[PDB]
Amino acid sequence: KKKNVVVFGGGTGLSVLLRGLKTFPVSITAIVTVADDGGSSGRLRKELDIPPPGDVRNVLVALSEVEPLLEQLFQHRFENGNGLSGHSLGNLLLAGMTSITGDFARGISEMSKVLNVRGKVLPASNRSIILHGEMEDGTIVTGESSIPKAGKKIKRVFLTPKDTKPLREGLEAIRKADVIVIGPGSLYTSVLPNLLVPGICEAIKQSTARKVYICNVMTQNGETDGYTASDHLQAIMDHCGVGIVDDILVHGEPISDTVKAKYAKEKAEPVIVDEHKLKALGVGTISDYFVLEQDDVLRHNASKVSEAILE
Amino acid sequence: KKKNVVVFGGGTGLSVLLRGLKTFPVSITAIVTVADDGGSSGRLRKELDIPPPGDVRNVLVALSEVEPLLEQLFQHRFENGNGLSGHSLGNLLLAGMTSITGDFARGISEMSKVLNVRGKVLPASNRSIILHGEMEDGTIVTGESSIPKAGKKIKRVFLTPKDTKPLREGLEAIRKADVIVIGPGSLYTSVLPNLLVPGICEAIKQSTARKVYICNVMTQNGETDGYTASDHLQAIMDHCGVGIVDDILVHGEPISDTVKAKYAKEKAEPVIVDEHKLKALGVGTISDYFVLEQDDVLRHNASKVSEAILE
Repeated sequence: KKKNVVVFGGGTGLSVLLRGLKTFPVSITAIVTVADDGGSSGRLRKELDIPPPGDVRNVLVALSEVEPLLEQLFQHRFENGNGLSGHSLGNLLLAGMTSITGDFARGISEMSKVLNVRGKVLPASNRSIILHGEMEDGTIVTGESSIPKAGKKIKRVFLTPKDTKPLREGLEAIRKADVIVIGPGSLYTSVLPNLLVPGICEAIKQSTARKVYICNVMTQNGETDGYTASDHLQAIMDHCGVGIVDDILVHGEPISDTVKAKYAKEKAEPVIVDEHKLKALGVGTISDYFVLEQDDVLRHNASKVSEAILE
Repeated sequence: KKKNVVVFGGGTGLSVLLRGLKTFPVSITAIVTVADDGGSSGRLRKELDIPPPGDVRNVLVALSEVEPLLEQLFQHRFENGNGLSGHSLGNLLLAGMTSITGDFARGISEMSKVLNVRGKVLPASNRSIILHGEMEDGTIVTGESSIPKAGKKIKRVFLTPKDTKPLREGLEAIRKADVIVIGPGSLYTSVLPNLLVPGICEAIKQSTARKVYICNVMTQNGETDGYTASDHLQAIMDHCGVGIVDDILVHGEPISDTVKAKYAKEKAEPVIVDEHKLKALGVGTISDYFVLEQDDVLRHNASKVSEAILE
């Protein structure tokens, strides 16, 4: 009752949860990855020299409290203009804000006020980060969006520049935290590039807060093929060490044959839950029906999940 | 008792005046031109198929009431992107809004609320307009921005499509107006293409309101070379007819040799005030010191001007 929550995640999965988690009596601090280099965000960091804003844009909208009209405007994506075509008005909005203030965090902060955000959203770092991936067979793929495309098995990921630093408010928030949520989002392309910022795993270990890891429901082609729940947990323990996760929240129910097939048409399978290996890794298991279909697509159901992670 | 004022102007001059006029005890309605095809606006109307927002953006920011920080964001102009470079964030914001509403006017309406606009801003038309100039040598030059670039003399400008229509709010505001203001803005590329919208000139003649025409201080290369004050008035009557202007407002003091010189390097000379030709045309003349040097460039000083047009 009146808990401080920090969420390390990325992608659509994180916005879904955030749109729900905010109606609970919890103070949210969402630290967003700044390593993506795909799509609009990718072009923007290259031609504008700023951190990719895409993920922050979506976290921002999810926690926003404004008219639908304005929310659509912020989410507007241009269809034509070739050079403008593909960009998200919210991305360009954020890009312009960080130019003026010359500080990405500060820009995100100013946008929060505009969007009337309940809480705080911080970038994992105030400068661009590059995601690199070492494959099972030693091959190195550089670039967040290129890793999955390599079609190989990921062995380990790492950030660059090595001297990358998190925001003070970041470490600060992890301290005051009552609960730390690892995820939801891609294991290697969103959750780890967040956690891997220098000082974060460490800061999290020291925190006395309860750490809940929202494990993926589906696998991802070229990233987590064949992974079970423990395979995910393992990868995190390997990159961050023990005491980074206390309980792992999983979807322990079946997935419809229909949804299962739509994903299958994408080399994505349900993430099997090995209750035993999980208990072996020393973490508790929060298992329940934690998802819901949305036109043959699975989303987390923020209400249920938020309730769970809040004990 | 708020006095209702309607303003037909364009460009920087319109923004400058508005910024000051809004502080007086009046209710403003600014009908903005949508015939411009140059720069960022030209690019947008071409690839996004919407009316040019630039001129509207400057009126929106001018009558707005937000924090300086937001006001800059709106006025932010991207420097790189080579497909994004040149574009104004405020133009794109307006473009995005109009895409969502499918209505330029409505889009503008929504942005007013966002920007807390003190008054009503309306586009001359809800669809794009093309400006054409009939030169002295019978030739025709199409496109607002190619006209001055022709290096010839303008005999007359006209609009396309012929079936272009104003907004009902426009005819309405003119009816209810206590004062109608023609200008400031370029005679042939800002004011006339605005007035020339079907129904506008007529609606004005029928209006029993006071009609003040703010004449240009400087001439413009390729548009009004060598034009005197009366040459300007003449063009307006020759296009809209009599009963369109009651009094002409002109800067009757000298301009500094310093300003004069800078403008000279642009083929821009001061507009000589022919007291007699102005009288022969049957309009009163308000002559005072209505300008001020702003970094050697000439602006208007809305206070002094607003005070005059309000009698």
